[PDB]
Amino acid sequence: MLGLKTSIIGRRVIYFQEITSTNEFAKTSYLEEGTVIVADKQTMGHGRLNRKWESPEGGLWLSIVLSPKVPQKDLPKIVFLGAVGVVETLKEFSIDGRIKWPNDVLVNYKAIAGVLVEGKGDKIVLGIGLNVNNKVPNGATSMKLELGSEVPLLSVFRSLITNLDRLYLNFLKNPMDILNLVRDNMILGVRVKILGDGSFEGIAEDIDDFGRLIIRLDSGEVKKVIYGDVSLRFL
Amino acid sequence: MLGLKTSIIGRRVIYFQEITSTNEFAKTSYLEEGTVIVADKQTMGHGRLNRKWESPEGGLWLSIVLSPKVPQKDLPKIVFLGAVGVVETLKEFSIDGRIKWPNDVLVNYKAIAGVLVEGKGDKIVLGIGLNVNNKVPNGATSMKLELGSEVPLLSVFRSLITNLDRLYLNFLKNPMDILNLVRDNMILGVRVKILSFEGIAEDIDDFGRLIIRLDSGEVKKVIYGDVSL
Ligand SMILES: Nc1ncnc2c1ncn2[C@@H]1O[C@H](COP(=O)(O)OC(=O)CCCC[C@@H]2SC[C@@H]3NC(=O)N[C@@H]32)[C@@H](O)[C@H]1O
Ligand SMILES: Nc1ncnc2c1ncn2[C@@H]1O[C@H](COP(=O)(O)OC(=O)CCCC[C@@H]2SC[C@@H]3NC(=O)N[C@@H]32)[C@@H](O)[C@H]1O
Repeated sequence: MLGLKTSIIGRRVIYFQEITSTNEFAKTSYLEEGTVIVADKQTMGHGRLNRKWESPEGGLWLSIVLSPKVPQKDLPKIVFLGAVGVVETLKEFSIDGRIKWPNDVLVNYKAIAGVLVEGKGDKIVLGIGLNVNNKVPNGATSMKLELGSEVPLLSVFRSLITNLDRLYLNFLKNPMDILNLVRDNMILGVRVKILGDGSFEGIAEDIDDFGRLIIRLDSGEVKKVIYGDVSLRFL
Repeated sequence: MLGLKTSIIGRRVIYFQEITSTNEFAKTSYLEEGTVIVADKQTMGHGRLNRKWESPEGGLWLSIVLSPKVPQKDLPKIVFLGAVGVVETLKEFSIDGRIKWPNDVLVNYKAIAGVLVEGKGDKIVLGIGLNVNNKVPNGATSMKLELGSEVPLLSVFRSLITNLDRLYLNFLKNPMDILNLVRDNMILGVRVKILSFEGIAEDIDDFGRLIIRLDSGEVKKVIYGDVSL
């Protein structure tokens, strides 16, 4: 009855009034590629390293089952599909979302959405959390807070699913194409602190042909950052 | 993202752009009670006796998983829950639907919806097909044809699900109530043909059986079958 016209993402949608985590459900259950798992609220939503992701009613909490037939070295770019998808949807609603490498979307430097990809090969789960009309943690923001009015959640869902479907289809044909879109919508040219085994500061210059963040330290040394167990902070 | 506020029916909804049959999927898959299966279109939609139910885009084709711990004798009233639910939804949209025993809803004697209940031991599947904006077979009608304008399918879905949830919750407590709502909303006092024999459809009894008075004065009770008006 939703009348979705997408080719892959959204062929099937499983909705929950409440769930522990859409990513956990998606990873665990036997689901066809393109299946979208969405819930009004999550009781155990999570980000990277089991950090908690607040998921109250009013927001868009979903996961998408993917089985991308592309080289293993390209799988790390899946997170960008989610980030760009969110950015395109925000722009459709006249909200200036910008990417904080490699999985967050900010509006005026305040987090409005986060992406979490989990997947060991042939089954990849793309999780996306976007604050729409829900209350948010201090320092974060939402579409409602940005526009000054409630936003039809279903409309945001339709927009995002349509964008992701298109982005995914092109990714299957040309895995490298997404990098250009990320670059055009990413926060760059500013000082950042990279936190991992130790830490360093520098100018976030660009992302390379693999999606690695290129940082120029004051010494002139160039470091290529692989996203994994590393966080980025603005100075 | 649908923000459904129902208690049982609609706690979960599985949507398909296309499916063979929502009833078949519901029967062969393990689903929690209240799970709603809905699809834009069915390729093998069916009615009674494996009859085909046309299910093109534009209509509401769904199935609901139920597991009511009520007496076996009450299970035959589940079909009425679906029928009355449809009637209530139609009224919300200013349409007067009338039930044709035991599973059809008519508007000015033209079929606008059909109900199909199937019990699989570990669950009961309540299937409902309602013509909204889709093309319908000759002799049938739809909400669009009755109102003269496209009707938001999601609005109809929300309305029907809310009505069914309320009907079902009460049914679990007062199984008898549904019959009275059915009597108040079904086509009676008219001559019908049961398949055969003809007579006046007088009413439904405490078991939901159609009571027919033949011209001889004989009274027959129908448990199941097709009714031609
Ligand atoms: N609602 C919210 N809005 C903005 N920031 C939030 C937030 N809730 C938590 N945060 C902050 O963001 C951090 C998490 O950031 P990370 O970059 O690691 O992690 C993320 O940004 C990924 C979040 C992915 C969420 C979706 S919801 C659908 C699916 N089901 C799940 O269980 N997860 C996925 C936390 O440590 C908080 O400080
Ligand atoms: N779209 C339509 N609108 C009105 N009448 C139709 C119709 N499609 C077929 N018919 C006629 O209605 C008859 C079927 O009548 P019956 O009384 O036996 O059967 C019914 O009236 C029950 C139909 C139940 C349909 C739903 S769709 C969701 C779920 N998934 C399924 O596969 N089934 C359920 C056919 O023999 C046709 O003559």
